[PDB]
Amino acid sequence: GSSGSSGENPRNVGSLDKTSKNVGTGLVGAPACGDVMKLQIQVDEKGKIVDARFKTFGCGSAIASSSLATEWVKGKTVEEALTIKNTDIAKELCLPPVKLHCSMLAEDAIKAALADYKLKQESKSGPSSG
Ligand SMILES: [Zn+2]
Repeated sequence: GSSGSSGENPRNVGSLDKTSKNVGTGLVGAPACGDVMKLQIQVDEKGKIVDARFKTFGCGSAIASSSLATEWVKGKTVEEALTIKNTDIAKELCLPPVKLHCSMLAEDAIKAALADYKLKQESKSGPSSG
């Protein structure tokens, strides 16, 4: 419910150097539920995900979907992740139709990661700094 409890600490939650390029950054939260899913994966020279970190803030459904998602990107390549869909996730966690926002949240995070990382590969410098 609204009153978020403090406990059941997550696992493997440690954002990566967002100041680098080899590691993309994907942050996707929920406007209604009010969540903050910060995903970050480190891509090697070959283009394979060697490191993956997820950080969810809000409802559990989000923390779970992520923890599981970020675990699927590990060992896989940026290309593979792009294939990863939310439908499967929702089923894996077996979340209700009310906590769907989370399911999609995971996928959105994954892509944002690889994508953002690619943007730097295609454009070293640009008019935007952010
Ligand atoms: Zn939520």
